[PDB]
Amino acid sequence: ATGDERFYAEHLMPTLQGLLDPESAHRLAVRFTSLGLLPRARFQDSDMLEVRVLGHKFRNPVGIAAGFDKHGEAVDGLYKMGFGFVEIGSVTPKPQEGNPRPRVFRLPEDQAVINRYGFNSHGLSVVEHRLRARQQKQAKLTEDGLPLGVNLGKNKTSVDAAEDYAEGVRVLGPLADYLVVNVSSPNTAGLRSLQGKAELRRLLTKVLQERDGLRRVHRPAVLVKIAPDLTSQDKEDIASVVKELGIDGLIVTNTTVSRPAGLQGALRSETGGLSGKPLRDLSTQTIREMYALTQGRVPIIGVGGVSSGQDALEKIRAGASLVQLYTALTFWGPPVVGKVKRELEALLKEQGFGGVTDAIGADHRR
Ligand SMILES: Cc1cc2nc3c(=O)[nH]c(=O)nc-3n(C[C@H](O)[C@H](O)[C@H](O)COP(=O)(O)O)c2cc1C
Ligand SMILES: CC(C)=CCC/C(C)=C/CC/C(C)=C/Cc1c(O)c(Cl)c(C)c(C=O)c1O
Ligand SMILES: O=C(O)c1cc(=O)[nH]c(=O)[nH]1
Repeated sequence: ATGDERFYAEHLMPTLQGLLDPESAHRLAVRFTSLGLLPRARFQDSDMLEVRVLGHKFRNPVGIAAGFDKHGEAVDGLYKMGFGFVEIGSVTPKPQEGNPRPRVFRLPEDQAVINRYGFNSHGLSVVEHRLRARQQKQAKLTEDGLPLGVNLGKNKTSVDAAEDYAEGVRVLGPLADYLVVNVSSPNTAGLRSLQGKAELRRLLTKVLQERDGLRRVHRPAVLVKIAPDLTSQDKEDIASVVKELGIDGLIVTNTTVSRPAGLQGALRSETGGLSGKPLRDLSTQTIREMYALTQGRVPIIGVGGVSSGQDALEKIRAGASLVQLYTALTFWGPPVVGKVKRELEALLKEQGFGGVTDAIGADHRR
């Protein structure tokens, strides 16, 4: 509706993408966000958008997904952009470079991205100090309805995956409102095998024990982030383990290793995870499945191809309590956040929902 949305989407972003390679663009976006060089978002969040979940108030249900701010450099700039919550990461225990460049690719004709970053990470110690420098500022933000998530990965050469995640819980758990056990990156060999029943149960038991050993004020919720490429068996098993262990929530979904028929981008056959519009409905359907398998009792953060209020509401009605976006930001720029929120509010009113909370899982009750 606004002129700024139009200017960014039709002119500024496509022009700048024509000038800058994907990883240079990503780095500049992080820099510009971190320095607060963006104008403050003018959208005032209505009470209809507030969600209480995971032991926290969320001023609005639209978050920035993991992978944008991998190293916790731009958290305050992201809240300024109008995100209701920020997830940083993935962070690995030791610093690591990730894959050789180029490792990110735009598919403009599909409104999609393919990436194979491979968990490039400053490491736990660097991120720990970065978050400690603003820990009390974050405590106030959280109290004000603006929570922080930290997404944990594992190093390429580690000989004990569970210990990598445990180290992440110990080091960054005390600084996070929620932690994410990311077992769904398509870009680390053997990682997605940790989604299997026996491996997942053993990994999450260890993670939860570590979390429970933190002091009360420093004890985060623990969520598991899952792939969009799971078999029905895999999903049944994850739901079973989640309920057996009392895992606090799920993030649904990561990027897809599938390549849906109809992709037009020249770079469609690059190796990596596919994000954006072609992922959207695969993610929505995964949310729908996981909500049903967990009887609506396990909070879900829905992610994959959200670019509009309709996209957000579809995931909410399928069972998401909160949503995230990333790829839409890369195409449309900062005004997409306000756009999604304004559209979501309008649609909630049009469909007779009192607020976001009333719409969570609504399709299952039709
Ligand atoms: C360039 C890029 C880097 C990403 N890095 C991470 C990561 O480090 N950890 C993670 O859990 N997900 C990562 N993701 C996945 C996103 O968090 C999200 O699950 C996925 O992109 C679907 O959302 P979208 O379609 O709105 O981008 C990344 C995605 C992209 C496009
Ligand atoms: C996305 C954002 C906060 C933009 C602010 C305006 C700026 C500084 C734009 C210039 C850089 C640019 C064209 C970024 C778009 C872009 C990209 O084109 C791609 Cl490919 C990626 C992977 C990312 C990751 O964040 C990305 O942001
Ligand atoms: O670092 C990456 O390559 C990465 C991690 C992840 O979880 N998802 C993704 O698409 N890329």
